[PDB]
Amino acid sequence: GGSQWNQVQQLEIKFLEQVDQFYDDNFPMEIRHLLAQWIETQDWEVASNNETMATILLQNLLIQLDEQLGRVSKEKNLLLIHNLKRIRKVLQGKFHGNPMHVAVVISNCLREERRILAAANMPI
Amino acid sequence: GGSQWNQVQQLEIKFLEQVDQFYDDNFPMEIRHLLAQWIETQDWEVASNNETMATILLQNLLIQLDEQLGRVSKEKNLLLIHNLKRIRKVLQGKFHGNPMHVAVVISNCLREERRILAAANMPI
Repeated sequence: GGSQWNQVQQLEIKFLEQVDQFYDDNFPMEIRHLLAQWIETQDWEVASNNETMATILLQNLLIQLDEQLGRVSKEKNLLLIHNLKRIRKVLQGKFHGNPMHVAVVISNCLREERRILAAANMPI
Repeated sequence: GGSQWNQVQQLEIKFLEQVDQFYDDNFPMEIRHLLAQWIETQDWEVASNNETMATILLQNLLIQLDEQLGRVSKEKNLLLIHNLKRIRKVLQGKFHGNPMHVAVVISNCLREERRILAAANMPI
């Protein structure tokens, strides 16, 4: 009973090179990983053509990001606290700029994983 | 028998906010953490005024970074593999540009930690 991210984690590490360009300022892997289940729950595809929806999703992403920051702070995970706060600043800027584009990037990233998962060689 | 990094990890999490500006493209926290002992072994302070030394240190940092990449690949730590490869590209550019400046940044970062460690309130 795993997420799409959990399925990606079971693939041979060589696939990872194919997804590099699907992550940029609009969507970093820290978010993909720490919030995998939340990310996989939203309809990014519909939000990518709807201003109001995209804004709501980004607002909620920011709220989840803060919860993550509280958790890694309690865990004293220095690297993640440091990286997450820088990500938060970038995402705040996306909120004031173009939330729909963030939805586009996440939507592409998730579909790319579906493509890769289907392509992966697996024995019957 | 811990490193300066290990000592920083024992501080109250609020200190972390003070070191943010000491990390930039020339030196990311991923390197500070994964290679804490190696970082703490080099004489960055002397390399910051010596071209040849700074170049040698950066070449060796790149060699250690590759070993780290082999380890996280074996461990299948997606986030770190992804982040480390992007860091490697940036550092390669620093090697062709200004290695002395990388030494300056690391030297400042380590001294800043010494300042913070000394300032930290600790009961006798």
